[PDB]
Amino acid sequence: GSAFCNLRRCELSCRSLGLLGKCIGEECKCVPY
Repeated sequence: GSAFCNLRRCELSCRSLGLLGKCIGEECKCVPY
């Protein structure tokens, strides 16, 4: 698996929010760091 999504790019979908972003596999979460 682990195709198309970079966790580094999910981070920056989610950090704009005061969170972390965590896209392990291909499924992005944002998380209260």
